[PDB]
Amino acid sequence: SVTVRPDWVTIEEMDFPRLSKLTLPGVKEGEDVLCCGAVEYYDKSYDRVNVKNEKPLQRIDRIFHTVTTTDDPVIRKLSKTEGNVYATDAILATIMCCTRSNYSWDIVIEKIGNKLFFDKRDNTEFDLLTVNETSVEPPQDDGNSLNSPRNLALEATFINHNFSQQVLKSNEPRYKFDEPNPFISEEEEGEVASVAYRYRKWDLNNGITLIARCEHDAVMQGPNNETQFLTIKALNEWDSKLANGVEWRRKLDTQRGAVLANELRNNACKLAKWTVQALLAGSDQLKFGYVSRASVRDSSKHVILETQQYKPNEFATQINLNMDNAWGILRCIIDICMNQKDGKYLIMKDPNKPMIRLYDIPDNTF
Repeated sequence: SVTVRPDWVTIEEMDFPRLSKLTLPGVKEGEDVLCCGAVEYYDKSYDRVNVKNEKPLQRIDRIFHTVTTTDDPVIRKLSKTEGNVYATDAILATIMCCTRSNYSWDIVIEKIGNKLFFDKRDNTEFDLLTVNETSVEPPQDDGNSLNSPRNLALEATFINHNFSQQVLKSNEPRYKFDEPNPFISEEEEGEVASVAYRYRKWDLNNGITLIARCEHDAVMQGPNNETQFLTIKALNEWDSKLANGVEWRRKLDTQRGAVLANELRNNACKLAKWTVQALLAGSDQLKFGYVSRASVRDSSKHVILETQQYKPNEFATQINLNMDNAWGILRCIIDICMNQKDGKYLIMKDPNKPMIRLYDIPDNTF
């Protein structure tokens, strides 16, 4: 993800077995500090989609923001009066789920006085979803191929953008939070994706107060007119034979469990990060779509085969995601950084080894 330079100094490194043993129990639910944006309502007709009643996936033309912490004008303003550590849910999920990661990644941490800002670099593949990252044999094709890791990542990201919006009531008013979406002009309110943000606060002990941007994709009217908030994601199938997977069209109907088990093992980091995003936001449900290519030789046309719903805390149990561990990992990295001088630091995942390394880097590096 990044080229280590000769003047970078290793501060501390930790292997996955030790990271897996970190623990910070007793962390309370996030507390909302500011809520903004606007979401569309879920279209429950997508709950009746199944392999015998597939629905083509539509191309949706909307604005999808992925703004890093220090570029976020709400975080910038909040940081003047609240907290001492700042991040976004996507950045936190990468750190919290690091022991499930295979592919390289990095996060820049800036220390300014008693404050830490966690950022992603914008020019990288940080935002793209990975595909078969944790398979025994991850995708092997070289650049050109429709099945190269990068092209699969672009396809899955595209699918998720489309799916998350398609299953909503696009032609109906939104559920609005108190403040408007902080990333757009009023003129773009009709163009922006369905997304609402909760900027939330956690006490992580040791004088640490985290403020992070969390989000929901949609709202839904619950059992008795109760407003529920949703995280909506798409699992995808590209070529079951080349993936050595279980064929969704053949198995979703009767062997849903086997299909899901295969996803848990072959996309372990992706799925854990989504679950962390839902937990941090306090989403009532995680909704998964199952999207497949219409034809395995064409990555431009897709179909929705099925949708599933989980309570995030129950799904976490199913994938053995333990938030005591997630919070422990984050606090460990925070402690390493708080012991340093003001300046820039970098945490990164070794491309070939199960470990993370925190570097002291020249402050003009990034």
